[PDB]
Amino acid sequence: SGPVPSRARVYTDVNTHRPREYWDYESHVVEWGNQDDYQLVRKLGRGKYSEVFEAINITNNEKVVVKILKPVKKKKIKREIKILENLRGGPNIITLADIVKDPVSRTPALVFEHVNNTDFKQLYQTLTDYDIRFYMYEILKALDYCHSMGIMHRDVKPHNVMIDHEHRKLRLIDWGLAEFYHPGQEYNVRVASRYFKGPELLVDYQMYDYSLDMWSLGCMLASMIFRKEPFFHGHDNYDQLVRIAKVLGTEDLYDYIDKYNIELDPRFNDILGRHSRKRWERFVHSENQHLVSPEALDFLDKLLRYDHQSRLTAREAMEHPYFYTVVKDQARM
Ligand SMILES: CC(C)n1c2c(c3c1-c1c(Br)c(Br)c(Br)c(Br)c1C3=O)C(=O)CCC2
Repeated sequence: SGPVPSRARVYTDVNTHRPREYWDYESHVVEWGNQDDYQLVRKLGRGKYSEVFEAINITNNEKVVVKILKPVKKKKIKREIKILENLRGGPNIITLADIVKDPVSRTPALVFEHVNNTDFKQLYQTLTDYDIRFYMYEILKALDYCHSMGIMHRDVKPHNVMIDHEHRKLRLIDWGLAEFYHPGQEYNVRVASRYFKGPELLVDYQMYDYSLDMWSLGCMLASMIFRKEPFFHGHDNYDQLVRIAKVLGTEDLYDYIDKYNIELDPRFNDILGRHSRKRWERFVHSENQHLVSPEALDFLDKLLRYDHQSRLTAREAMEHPYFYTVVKDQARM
């Protein structure tokens, strides 16, 4: 009788307990700023849905960053703006300063407070063991905060983390795919980038939750501690799950599919075949030796679980021994 329903283990009713205006972004009326307050200085980069510029607010002569959006539905613009406004001030969350429209073309643009143009993906393959732990913990702070505010990021990956390494500061960016979690709601499976998609997306299970982000985080952790970019290198959507199964084994995949009564495609079953689980230790080499510890492998094993309900929450992750010294060093700084 169709897929079994699912609920988030933590922060389940966070949005129910808030006023409707908190999460009803379609009803929200956007109050647009003045684009004439901002002059673009130079280009910083670009994405599938935006172009990113360094800019100056000439009313206060403050440096800012402007993300000019490509054409998308008004609903999605309103969603991203509401989410960013709701998370403003959160630990390690980018800070929206303004929203403007071009006077002529009416093209919308988001204005953020400035941070260092250093992408985590440019640094995370050369980190010390302790730096991997430290920056993982800072990402977790962002994820626990946004989940506690009822929001799933849904595009966690190295490219969406910015690092100011001199100040050991970190920001989670690119909230264009983020959504509010509501229990019982079915969500689009066309989220996250292929190498970071959780099994729930790859089997088209729509009643997912914050734990999607925890899978993506595990994929980042594995890539860093084994120096394999990406760790699960699928060449199409079905191959992404084949590659996962060649590591986690097919037994726990079929148990997951049965648990939620997921109806897989007949010959997707044949494609998956049968694969034994590999021990995590099998991906360690002489080069990454100093980055792999018992606690790292236990932590990774507890993030990369097929059953989304079995993965560590962000707070459970932050209390894992892998961060023990990290936590003690955060109390003295
Ligand atoms: C990697 C860089 C070019 N970049 C990208 C994005 C964003 C940035 C970026 C930078 Br740099 C800075 Br500084 C700030 Br502040 C902010 Br906000 C952003 C931001 O949102 C995307 O959203 C997707 C495409 C790549």
